[PDB]
Amino acid sequence: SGLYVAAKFSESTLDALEELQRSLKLPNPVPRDKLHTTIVYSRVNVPYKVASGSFEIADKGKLTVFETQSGNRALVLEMDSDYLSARHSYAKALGASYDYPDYRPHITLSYNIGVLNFSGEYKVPVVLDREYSEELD
Repeated sequence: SGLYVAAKFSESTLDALEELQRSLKLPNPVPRDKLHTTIVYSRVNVPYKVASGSFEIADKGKLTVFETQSGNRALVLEMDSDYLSARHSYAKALGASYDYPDYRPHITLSYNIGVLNFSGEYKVPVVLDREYSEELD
């Protein structure tokens, strides 16, 4: 099948992301166990080696709406992360594909904000706990 890789976060990072969701009163918030950042979304599978260790990968981000393929207005925290961009480029160097114009690392915070709008720039220590790799439907 395809390949999906994402990063999961430390307990302190998850606490900060849930605080952001609660403080903004977001509808349809992503559950704590589901918070993540996609690295690889490839229709082809390659032997990507998940990372080992834990460390900070971003210290800030900006809110943006990323429409989903079903037409939902999802709200995300968009980051500039040398680490995540380098891991995406590692997957590409191994042969993975990414059928979108650009890779823009982000953490989805709400699945669907309806007609609402949200704007902001946030300081959040984003600490990688682990990466996971799995088959993509």
